[PDB]
Amino acid sequence: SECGPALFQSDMTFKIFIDGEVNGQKFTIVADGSSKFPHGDFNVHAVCETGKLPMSWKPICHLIEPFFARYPDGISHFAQECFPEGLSIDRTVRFENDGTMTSHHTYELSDTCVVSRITVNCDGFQPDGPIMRDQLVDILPSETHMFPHGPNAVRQLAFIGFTTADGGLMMGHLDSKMTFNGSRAIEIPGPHFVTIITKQMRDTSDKRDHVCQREVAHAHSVPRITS
Amino acid sequence: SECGPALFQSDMTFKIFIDGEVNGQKFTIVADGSSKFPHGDFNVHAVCETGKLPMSWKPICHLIEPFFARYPDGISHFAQECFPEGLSIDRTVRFENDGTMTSHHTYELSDTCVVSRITVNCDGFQPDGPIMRDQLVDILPSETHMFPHGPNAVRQLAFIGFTTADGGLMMGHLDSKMTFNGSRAIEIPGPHFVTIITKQMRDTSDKRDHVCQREVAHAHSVPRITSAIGSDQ
Repeated sequence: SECGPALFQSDMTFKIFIDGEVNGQKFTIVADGSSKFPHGDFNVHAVCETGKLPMSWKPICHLIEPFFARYPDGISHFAQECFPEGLSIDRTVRFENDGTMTSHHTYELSDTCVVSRITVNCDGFQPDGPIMRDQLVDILPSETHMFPHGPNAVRQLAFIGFTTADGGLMMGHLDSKMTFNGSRAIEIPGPHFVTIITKQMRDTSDKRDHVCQREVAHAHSVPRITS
Repeated sequence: SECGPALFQSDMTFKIFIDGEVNGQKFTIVADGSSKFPHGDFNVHAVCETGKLPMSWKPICHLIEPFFARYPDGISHFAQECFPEGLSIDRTVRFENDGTMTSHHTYELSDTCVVSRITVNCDGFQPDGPIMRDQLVDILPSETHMFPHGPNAVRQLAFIGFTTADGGLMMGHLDSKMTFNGSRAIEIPGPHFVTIITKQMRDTSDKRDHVCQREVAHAHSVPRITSAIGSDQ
């Protein structure tokens, strides 16, 4: 009644604080955005606070809101079920022939705004590769795969791909776990998919290092077949 | 001058010979099946010729026909394009907390029958885990991801999941390269997806160790989004 989805029936906002490093160099991001009900198509503005981000903004796409994915009736929406107590996320994305980003995320809801703090360590990145040299152009869509992971968690597996300036491709491997903070016995959804489409663009309003990003996310399932 | 999808406009059949080992134990499988036009929903019957298969049939699912996936107009069908010259597959499926299968596949078309030979090494498997103990029940659907891979290849990435006998899960990681065995310049499709749904049942006619398997496979794409609702770019 006033937990889970019931708390996502109106328009909402969110705010994010990221504390990071890449190959030793530190950085800080703050961001804010919003999601109109019925959700699933939303936007975020982000800025680097410490000056110029020392790596492509593109791999940050997934740090700058699973509870704003839209779920149809018939599939339990774990990330929305986690409230009001909140949730955490532990995530690794490993880039082929390049480095790995490991992040930890906390989410709290107050009123109609969800606040996140994230620490991320980006290590082993190649100084000459497209990430450190800012040569990533588009973000490919993903059909991310979701699985139940014990009584209090769900796991997300994905292939996250980026096109490059010379017309090629860089592949990332995402493995992510969402854990409910409370003791309450929420419904763990069974195996399903979440389709995620993303478009990041530089905001040349300010002379600050800042980007706008839009996301469409929608969960679905696939039927069995008989013999 | 007959090639690619032109060669797939009728009902077809296929035959597979698999030469495998799992943890040093050699085995042999032979399969056959058919696919009716317009393809995308098709069957196979397989049998272990060396007696009793020493592992679960479940992970053999993807060894026992990409060219029978159904593609919509607007997405080039790489596996069909590779004919008449033929198709090779190199593939690895690594299972979490368990072993890795490494396969080499070669496919050739004679008439309306696609013949294939596969070699597969299944190594590092756990003798007490659910593959070696035959405790896998269902095959989860996958939203496989396809990508261009140079001028003569495509790469498939997937997660292949199985349910177990006590109601849990076993996850596999699949990485597969399809290569065209010819020199003509064929179209390499852009990123897209192939949904695959699979159902395997033991066939309990006769004493021989065999299974029946049905697969539904369809390609789809996902569109781009513009920077806001109602714009363009």
